Amino acid sequence: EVETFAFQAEIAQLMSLIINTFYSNKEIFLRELISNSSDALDKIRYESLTDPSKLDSGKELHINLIPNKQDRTLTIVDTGIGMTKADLINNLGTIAKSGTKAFMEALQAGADISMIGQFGVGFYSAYLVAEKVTVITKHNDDEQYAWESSAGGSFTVRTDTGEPMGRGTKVILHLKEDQTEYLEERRIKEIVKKHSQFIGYPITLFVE
Amino acid sequence: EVETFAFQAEIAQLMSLIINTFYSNKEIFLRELISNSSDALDKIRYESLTDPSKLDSGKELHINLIPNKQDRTLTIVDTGIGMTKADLINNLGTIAKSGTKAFMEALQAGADISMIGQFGVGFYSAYLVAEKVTVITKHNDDEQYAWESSAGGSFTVRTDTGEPMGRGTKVILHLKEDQTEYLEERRIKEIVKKHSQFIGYPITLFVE
Ligand SMILES: CC(C)N(C)S(=O)(=O)c1cc(-c2n[nH]c(=O)n2-c2ccccc2F)c(O)cc1O
Ligand SMILES: CC(C)N(C)S(=O)(=O)c1cc(-c2n[nH]c(=O)n2-c2ccccc2F)c(O)cc1O
Repeated sequence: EVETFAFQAEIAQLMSLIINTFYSNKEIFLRELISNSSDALDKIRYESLTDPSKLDSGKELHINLIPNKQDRTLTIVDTGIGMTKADLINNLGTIAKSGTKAFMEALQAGADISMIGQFGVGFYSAYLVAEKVTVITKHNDDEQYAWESSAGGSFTVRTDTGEPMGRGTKVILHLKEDQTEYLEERRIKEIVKKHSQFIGYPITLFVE
Repeated sequence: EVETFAFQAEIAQLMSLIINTFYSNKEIFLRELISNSSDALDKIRYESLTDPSKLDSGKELHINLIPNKQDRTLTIVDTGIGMTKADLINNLGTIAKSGTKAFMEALQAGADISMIGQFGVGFYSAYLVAEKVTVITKHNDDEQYAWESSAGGSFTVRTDTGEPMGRGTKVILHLKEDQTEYLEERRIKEIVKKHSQFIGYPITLFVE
C-alpha cells in the first residue's frame, strides 16, 4: 500500500535549513501555499477554455482555509488542477532541485527565507510551522493520492482509501506545539489581508 | 494572409489606461516580460521531464535582450514553450479579461501600475514604452505566428513567412521617440540587476 521515498539530497538540505534556522517571520508559509493554490486554479481554468469537460470534477474554483484546534491542524483546500502520482514523486522533485540550489546560494549571499517563492520552492516554508504535512490530491487523469512527510529525509505516497474529493489539492499542516497562533481566526485573517489580498479566487476562512 | 481582431472591451480599456496615465516608473515593463519568458522556459522544462522529445526544437533554455538603435527596437527573445494560434487569439484573451477587471478595480482603490503582474496582465505594461509590439512565437504543436498591435482596439495575426526560429517567443518593442533610454547598455543592466536578479535562466544582454 504505502511507498517510501528518499528526498533528493538538496531538498532534504533545504528542509533541515528551514526547520533549524532561527527565523521569527514564520507567517509567510500561508501566502506561499495560497499562491500555489491559485496557480493550480489558473492551470485548470486555462485547460477548461480548450476542453470544457475538465470542469466535470467540480465547476467551483476556490480556496478554503480550515483550522482545527482539536487536531491542531490547518488545512488549505483548493479545487485546482490537482496532481498526478508522477507530479508528487518525480516532476516536483526534479524542478525543485534547480530552485533549491539557487535559493541556498542566495541565502549564503545574505538573502531572506521570505524570498523562498521567487525560487519555486515556497512549499518547503510549511516546515516553519508544521511538524508533518499531508497532501491529498486528485487530478482528472489519475487517482486520488496521499503524500506525507515529517521531513527527516523521506516522504510517503499511497492511494487514498479515504473519503473522495473531486479534482484539487488539500494541504494538511500538523502544527508544531508553539505554532497554535495559526489556528486563531483574527491571526489567519491578518496574514491573508496583508499577503494574499490580490488572489483571483474566493478565499473562505472557516469558523469553528 | 493577415487576420485582424478586435481586443476584448476591458483589455482595450486597460491599454488606453496604460498609454494615457502619467506614470514615470516605466522601467517595470522589462521585469514583466522577463518573468513571462521565465514562466515559458519553466513550462517547456517541466513538459520535457515526462516527454524528452519536446527539446528537439532547441536544447538551450535562455533569455536574450537585443537593443537596436537604428530600428529603435528592444527585443526580448526566449526559447520557452512558445504559443499556438489559439493562445495568441482566444486563450490569452479570456484569461486576461478576469485579471484586467481586478487590476482596474485595484487602481480605482489607489493601487500602482507597478502591481500589474499580480493580476497576470503584465504584458500590457509594454505599451508604457512601445508604440507597436510584434510577437514572433513558435510552439512544437503549431506553426510560427506573428502577432502585432499598435493598440487602438485591434491586433493582427498572420503566419510568419519570415526566418524560422526554433521553439520560443521573440517580443519586439518599437519604442516611443522619448523612450530610447531602454536601448542604452547601462540602463538595461541597471533594470535587470534590480528587478530580475533571481531568474533561473541565463539572461544575455547583447552589445551593438
Ligand atoms: C505536494 C506539493 C509539494 N504541494 C503541496 S504544492 O506544490 O505546494 C501545491 C501544489 C498544488 C498544485 N496542484 N496542481 C498543481 O499544478 N499544483 C502546483 C501549483 C504550483 C506549483 C506547483 C504545483 F505542483 C496546489 O494546488 C497546492 C499546493 O500547495
Ligand atoms: C503575446 C503575449 C501577450 N505575450 C508576448 S506574453 O504573454 O507577454 C509572453 C508569453 C510567453 C509565453 N510563451 N509560452 C507561454 O506560455 N507564454 C506565457 C508565459 C507567461 C504568461 C502567459 C504566456 F502566454 C513568452 O515566452 C514571453 C512573453 O512575453
